[PDB]
Amino acid sequence: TDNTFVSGNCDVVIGIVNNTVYDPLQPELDS
Amino acid sequence: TDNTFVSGNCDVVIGIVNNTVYDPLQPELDS
Repeated sequence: TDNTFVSGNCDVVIGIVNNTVYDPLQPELDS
Repeated sequence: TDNTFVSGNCDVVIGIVNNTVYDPLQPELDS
Protein backbone atom coordinates (compact mmCIF):
# COMPACT_ATOMS: atom_id res chain seq x y z
CA THR A 1 0.00 0.00 0.00
CA ASP A 2 2.96 2.34 0.58
CA ASN A 3 4.18 1.79 -3.00
CA THR A 4 0.81 2.59 -4.61
CA PHE A 5 -2.18 4.89 -4.14
CA VAL A 6 -5.91 4.23 -4.51
CA SER A 7 -7.91 6.21 -7.06
CA GLY A 8 -10.80 5.72 -9.44
CA ASN A 9 -12.31 2.28 -9.89
CA CYS A 10 -11.40 -0.94 -11.67
CA ASP A 11 -14.32 -0.55 -14.11
CA VAL A 12 -12.86 2.57 -15.80
CA VAL A 13 -9.09 2.00 -15.73
CA ILE A 14 -7.84 0.61 -19.04
CA GLY A 15 -5.63 -2.46 -18.91
CA ILE A 16 -6.17 -3.06 -15.19
CA VAL A 17 -5.44 -6.57 -13.90
CA ASN A 18 -6.26 -8.61 -10.79
CA ASN A 19 -3.73 -9.63 -8.13
CA THR A 20 -2.94 -9.29 -4.42
CA VAL A 21 -1.56 -6.22 -2.64
CA TYR A 22 0.43 -6.83 0.53
CA ASP A 23 -0.84 -4.98 3.62
CA PRO A 24 1.81 -4.87 6.39
CA LEU A 25 -0.81 -3.84 8.96
CA GLN A 26 -2.62 -7.20 8.88
CA PRO A 27 0.30 -9.48 9.92
CA GLU A 28 1.51 -7.00 12.56
CA LEU A 29 -1.88 -6.40 14.21
CA ASP A 30 -2.97 -10.05 14.03
CA SER A 31 0.32 -11.26 15.56
CA THR B 1 -1.09 11.30 7.33
CA ASP B 2 0.09 9.40 4.24
CA ASN B 3 -0.70 12.50 2.15
CA THR B 4 0.87 15.01 4.58
CA PHE B 5 3.71 15.41 7.06
CA VAL B 6 4.03 16.89 10.55
CA SER B 7 6.18 19.98 11.12
CA GLY B 8 6.05 23.00 13.39
CA ASN B 9 2.81 23.77 15.20
CA CYS B 10 -0.46 25.63 14.68
CA ASP B 11 0.82 28.81 16.38
CA VAL B 12 3.60 29.43 13.83
CA VAL B 13 1.85 28.81 10.51
CA ILE B 14 -0.09 31.84 9.27
CA GLY B 15 -3.59 31.20 7.95
CA ILE B 16 -3.80 27.64 9.27
CA VAL B 17 -7.27 26.11 9.59
CA ASN B 18 -8.75 23.36 11.76
CA ASN B 19 -9.90 20.06 10.27
CA THR B 20 -9.88 16.34 11.05
CA VAL B 21 -7.08 14.30 9.45
CA TYR B 22 -8.08 10.75 8.55
CA ASP B 23 -5.94 7.98 10.04
CA PRO B 24 -5.81 4.77 7.95
CA LEU B 25 -4.75 2.76 11.01
CA GLN B 26 -7.85 3.78 13.00
CA PRO B 27 -10.25 1.25 11.39
CA GLU B 28 -7.56 -1.46 11.56
CA LEU B 29 -6.65 -0.89 15.22
CA ASP B 30 -10.30 -1.03 16.32
CA SER B 31 -10.73 -4.32 14.42
